[PDB]
Amino acid sequence: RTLPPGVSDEDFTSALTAFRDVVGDEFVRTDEAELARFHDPYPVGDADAHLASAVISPRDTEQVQEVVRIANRYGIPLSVISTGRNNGYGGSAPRLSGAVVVNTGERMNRILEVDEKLGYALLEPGVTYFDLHEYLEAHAPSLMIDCPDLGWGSVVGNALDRGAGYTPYGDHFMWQTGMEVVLPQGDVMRTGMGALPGSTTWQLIPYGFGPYPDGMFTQSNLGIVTKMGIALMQKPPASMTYQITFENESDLEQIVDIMLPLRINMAPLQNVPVLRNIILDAAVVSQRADWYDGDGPLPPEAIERMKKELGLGYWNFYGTLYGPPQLIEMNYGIIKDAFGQIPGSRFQTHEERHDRGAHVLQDRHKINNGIPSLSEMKLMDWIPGAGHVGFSPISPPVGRDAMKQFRMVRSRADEYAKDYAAQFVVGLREMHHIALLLFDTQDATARNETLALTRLLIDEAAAEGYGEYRTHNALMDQVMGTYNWGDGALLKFHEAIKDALDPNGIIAPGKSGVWPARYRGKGL
Amino acid sequence: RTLPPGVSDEDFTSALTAFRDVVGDEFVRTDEAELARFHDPYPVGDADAHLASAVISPRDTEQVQEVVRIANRYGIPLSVISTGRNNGYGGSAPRLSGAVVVNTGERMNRILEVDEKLGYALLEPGVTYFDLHEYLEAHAPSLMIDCPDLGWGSVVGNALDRGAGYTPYGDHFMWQTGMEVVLPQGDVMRTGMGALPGSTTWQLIPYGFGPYPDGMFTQSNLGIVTKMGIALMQKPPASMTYQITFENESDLEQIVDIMLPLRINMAPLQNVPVLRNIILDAAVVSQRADWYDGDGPLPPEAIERMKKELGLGYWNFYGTLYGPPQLIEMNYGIIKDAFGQIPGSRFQTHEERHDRGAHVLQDRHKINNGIPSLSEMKLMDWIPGAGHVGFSPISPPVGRDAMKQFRMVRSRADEYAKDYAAQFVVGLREMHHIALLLFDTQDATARNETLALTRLLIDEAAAEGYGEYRTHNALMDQVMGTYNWGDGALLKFHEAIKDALDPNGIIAPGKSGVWPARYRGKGL
Ligand SMILES: Cc1cc2nc3c(=O)[nH]c(=O)nc-3n(C[C@H](O)[C@H](O)[C@H](O)COP(=O)(O)OP(=O)(O)OC[C@H]3O[C@@H](n4cnc5c(N)ncnc54)[C@H](O)[C@@H]3O)c2cc1C
Ligand SMILES: Cc1cc2nc3c(=O)[nH]c(=O)nc-3n(C[C@H](O)[C@H](O)[C@H](O)COP(=O)(O)OP(=O)(O)OC[C@H]3O[C@@H](n4cnc5c(N)ncnc54)[C@H](O)[C@@H]3O)c2cc1C
Ligand SMILES: COc1cc(C=O)ccc1O
Ligand SMILES: COc1cc(C=O)ccc1O
Repeated sequence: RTLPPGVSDEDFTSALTAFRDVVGDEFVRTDEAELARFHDPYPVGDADAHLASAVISPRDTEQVQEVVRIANRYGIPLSVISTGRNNGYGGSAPRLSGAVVVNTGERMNRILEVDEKLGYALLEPGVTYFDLHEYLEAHAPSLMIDCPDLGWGSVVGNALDRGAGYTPYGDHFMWQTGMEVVLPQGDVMRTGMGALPGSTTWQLIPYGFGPYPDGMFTQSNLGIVTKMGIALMQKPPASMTYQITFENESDLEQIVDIMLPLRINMAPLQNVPVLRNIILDAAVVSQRADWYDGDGPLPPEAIERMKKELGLGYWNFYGTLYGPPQLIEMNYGIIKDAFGQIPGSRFQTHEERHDRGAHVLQDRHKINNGIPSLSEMKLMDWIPGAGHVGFSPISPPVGRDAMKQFRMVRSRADEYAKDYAAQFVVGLREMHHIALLLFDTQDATARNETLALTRLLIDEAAAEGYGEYRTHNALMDQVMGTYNWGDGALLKFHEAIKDALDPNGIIAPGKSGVWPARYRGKGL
Repeated sequence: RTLPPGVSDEDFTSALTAFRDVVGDEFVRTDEAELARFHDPYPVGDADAHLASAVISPRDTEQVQEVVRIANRYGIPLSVISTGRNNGYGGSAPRLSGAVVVNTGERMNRILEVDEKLGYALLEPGVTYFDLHEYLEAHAPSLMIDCPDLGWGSVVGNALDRGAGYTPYGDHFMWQTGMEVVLPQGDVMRTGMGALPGSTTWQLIPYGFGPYPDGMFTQSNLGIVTKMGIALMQKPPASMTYQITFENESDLEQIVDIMLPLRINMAPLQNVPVLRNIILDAAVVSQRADWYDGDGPLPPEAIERMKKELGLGYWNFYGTLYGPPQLIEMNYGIIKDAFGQIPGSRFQTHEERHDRGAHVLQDRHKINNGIPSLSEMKLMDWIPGAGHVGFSPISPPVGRDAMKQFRMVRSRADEYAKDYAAQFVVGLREMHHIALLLFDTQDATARNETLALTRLLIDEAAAEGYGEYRTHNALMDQVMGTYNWGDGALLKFHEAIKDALDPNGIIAPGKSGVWPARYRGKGL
């Protein structure tokens, strides 16, 4: 029977009773079959790391406060999910193995308010991108969401891990406006203009008066968020999505150097541009076995067969244009002129291309217009038992940096028997190298190889000045360990704040490598 | 001889010696004549409130750390300035009367780095908007700053109070990217991607890994900032600034309701739109005595005389358009069509109007193109000894709310013998009512009346759900007191963090109403 670390069988029995006394017997789950549902689907080390001792589903803010107070009484560590679909980063699994999962999304799943004219929503954690899309289409159709690739995630949960989408509102944390948060001893606070009783402005300016705190609750164990506002973009009058195929792996350098000047002013590259390699485009519409059934990495002739059969390049650029048709034509003209300088570049619109090779184009056209999709889950059929772990370091949006990272990561992936499926994404002034490290989750050796590969990728990236933005439970200590300027000054600051707010060391211990005192330096 | 609160003459002597040993004799100032220079120029209520006991000018980060350690040893409270031009909010005056001022800007005044292609600067606190503008014009001329009305302020200091300008980069804190900060016991830390030694990305993404903390150092006493990055916008190929005059004070409702839909998508209102009343337009180019020399409020016929003589409306709208001249013409066309629905509206371009009444138009044309100015200081010649206090609550960008505020504020201003000079500003989805309450700083009665008026304005605004964004030393306790959702949960959070980071209660005690334990509840 899984016990939280540092809690006696007796204290755990007492805590479960107290939790049931608040949320109801139905909403305290301890059966192995119910706990198995919160397993990381894509485990990277031992599959048995990151287990839940229980899952608690509080009805509302008041119940969150009371479960937090009970946790403080009995020293119960509590991890937190909204929808818990953080796949690539641990799913719903706690960093601290044996923690009790607070499932905020199961019961706190209401769209509390949508203002169509001022363009915002006030939301609870259980609202999925599908849920909010459905609500806006029925009740506020001039607005659109900004969604990640998969719509089953939480508008709140994704933003609290600083996740991202691909519309002009792609930076989810940027558009987060106002929070209600239960602090680690059970006090509730509203941020920003929400701290002013009766304010009408909670969702229209992020800051409020005095220190601005909301960011301290993102990639954070300082609070359980119960309500979160987000700004919503107005649907433009029209949109068009285009694909640019580039023949040569060496085109990456010139693509990035043309991309930056066209994105940095948010026009003509109006949405978040993505540059996907042949493998993460081919893997949506085909299986690895379709191209190659030998052992070792995919040979060049397998890559060439994918390009030819599917009509794709080694690098595949996807962008969306918004506005009246005259603006779209004009901006597309500038884009075609700029990227057309690259020999072998080919341009297709979402209304021009409708074949197997256009599947990603049509999906990006949904995503880039705030229409949520689960099409990208087909990537997980590339190989049997496929799982991914996220690797997404930040670099300057400079072709030379792109080429260095492309070569560094692919050569290590080849060495560790993992296919090189990756994209380069430029937000505004920053570049992300998002590598989908696909592995057989059912194979202990493949899980070990993926963990070893990722630790090596993080260290080599950090040595080049490229820090990881978001990581898996298994990598959080290592990634925080790379941000050790001033003899670990950033982590010492985080620890000082964690220990002051959370003296009993209750909320999601080890999230982002930040351990409260009672669990720190204990090797977990 | 001014002593800090809670420090013996002996401990103060010891501290000043240790400070001289670090920064140099010349950079520890205690002469009454040098201290008088750090007096609030626009004191509200008692002029003698908010005195400095000394001013310390550290050469660099290392000296800031050592002066902070000395302060911790001797319990010396230390306030902070960059350029100390926070006029309307206390100037360089400490919230805690008798604090020692850390003058970061005097010697830490270097532009450390400007990247033209990636559009950012890394700066020290002493860099003024004039300094940065001059540097860009000489060494990176494709970039422009975003400046407030007066260029003598600090790019860093203004951002740390969440100040604002009027280009698309008007939200200074939003474009702040990376900080170096000395924490209250003397530890130094870098935020974001700067926490990774050798990172190449400090100024190109704000967040980093783990809880995002930079907002906690704005309107804050949690540390002394020694370096700050800021993103810099590319100069567009062309710009035009326009003035719309509106005849009727009652036009405000329709102006705000037309403004919001044209701004919320950042086009066609591409810059920060400002709507200035006759008095803050007239006060730049004339004196109150020019229009009226009787006692009591300005009569309506005095307002009408200002309008006609200067060719101004009751409400004067200023906006800027950017892009190729065809985009400017097109956007200006949409703006003229929309606001032209208001009878009596008149449109003038920065190339069409060059008379006394076009002074503000030509100044906005500079400011809205990141050309810093001191023209708005002419406002302080309105009446003899003029000073102002800032009142700037946030509201929904809705005409009804604007009208309510206009009337509430003007009515009270009349009662308290102060002219209503104000503007309405829409950032994106929020509105600011920025009232410049002008008063005779040399007149004890006028200072007392201004403080009484502002306390009343804050309470009445708060009762309507309109919170203050930024305030004077004298008002910080009251303003924080209005953000008291959940029995003051926000301030209790800020106090918990202050006491953890600052156990000896050293940095800018009482900033934003946040007092460390040793000074809290002592009425100062
Ligand atoms: C093929 C594939 C594609 C992906 N594409 C993208 C993509 O385009 N963009 C993207 O951003 N991600 C992407 N992901 C990663 C991940 O799937 C999504 O980010 C997903 O939306 C996150 O899970 P969630 O929304 O259910 O959040 P959750 O799992 O509910 O929460 C995420 C984290 O936030 C914190 N948390 C959640 N709720 C609270 C709360 N109430 N209070 C305090 N803390 C809380 C916890 O740390 C938690 O682990 C992708 C993954 C895969 C496998
Ligand atoms: C007529 C008039 C017009 C104005 N127009 C505008 C305007 O358009 N926009 C606007 O924003 N303001 C405006 N102001 C207010 C004010 O003049 C400006 O904001 C000014 O730029 C602020 O002073 P500063 O830049 O010198 O900053 P400082 O006074 O140096 O710093 C401001 C505050 O930041 C903190 N701080 C400073 N340095 C540090 C540091 N190194 N570490 C930690 N904390 C620090 C302190 O709390 C300090 O009080 C106006 C004022 C007047 C009188
Ligand atoms: C697992 O992390 C991510 C995955 C993707 C798509 O593969 C995009 C952004 C991410 O953060
Ligand atoms: C006095 O403070 C301010 C003044 C102005 C312009 O008068 C704009 C924003 C401010 O915060």
